[PDB]
Amino acid sequence: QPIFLNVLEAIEPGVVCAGHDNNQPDSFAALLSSLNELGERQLVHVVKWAKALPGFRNLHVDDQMAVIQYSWMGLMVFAMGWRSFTNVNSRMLYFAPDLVFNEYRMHKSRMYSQCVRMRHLSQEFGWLQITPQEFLCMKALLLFSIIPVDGLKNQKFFDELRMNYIKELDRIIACKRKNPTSCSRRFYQLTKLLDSVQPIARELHQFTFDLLIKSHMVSVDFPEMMAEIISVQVPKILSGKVKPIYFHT
Ligand SMILES: N[C@@H](Cc1cc(I)c(Oc2ccc(O)c(I)c2)c(I)c1)C(=O)O
Ligand SMILES: C[C@]12CCC(=O)C[C@@H]1CC[C@@H]1[C@@H]2CC[C@]2(C)[C@@H](O)CC[C@@H]12
Repeated sequence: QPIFLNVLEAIEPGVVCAGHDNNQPDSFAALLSSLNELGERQLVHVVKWAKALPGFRNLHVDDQMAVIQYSWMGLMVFAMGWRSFTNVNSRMLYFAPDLVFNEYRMHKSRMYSQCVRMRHLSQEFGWLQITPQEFLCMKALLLFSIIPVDGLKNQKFFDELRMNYIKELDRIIACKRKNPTSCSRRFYQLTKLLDSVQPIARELHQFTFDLLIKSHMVSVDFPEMMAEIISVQVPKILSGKVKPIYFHT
């Protein structure tokens, strides 16, 4: 495989447990608290993963933290969808080996509709027969799919880096598409899939935001990093100061 592909497959984070006590009844407080703890843990891996991405360190240090704090949601949801597809054939949401959501939990989580959309996204991997290489390249591009309206500290470098990752995706598609009427069609399908992630991410952004505000009333715990990011970064997205980068209108 090319060097780019070797790197993506090599830095891909391993299994991460949520530390949820399945010995406890499925309550809203317990379920969401574990989801937050999982988010905190995953965030650590995302940071290491990102800094290990080709050219990422070329971005200004401040922009490195910015893009991560804005796209972590989309990145995790996309990865979760892939796990769910690969582990339980998208039958359930495989957040973590110790935190698998079934119908009952989807309802109990008080975000059934959102879970439904994530399951659909999960199924898309199967319907479109997404390859492991395509998944990796798409997930990397998600790290560069949401920035502030006023641009980053160094938009030049970000725009160049994003472009290079979009090109890498093309090669992965053109490195097997022997059919002349499937190559271009494939890029269309993948870009559409990538876009369908943002709408889902925004719904979770609004949901987690509201949950944090009334977290003390519903007995839901938010880790240090999660609480800080959801109250400082997320609001910028919900207020329209930070918007996702769509391929299609
Ligand atoms: N295509 C290559 C890997 C390859 C991947 C990427 I993302 C590239 O983007 C940049 C641009 C400016 C930089 O400072 C850095 I660091 C990286 C380049 I240049 C090459 C391979 O497969 O070996
Ligand atoms: C990103 C996580 C945790 C990591 C993952 O696999 C995807 C999943 C999507 C729902 C998120 C959850 C983290 C905690 C959140 C943000 C809850 O507060 C509400 C929505 C939850």
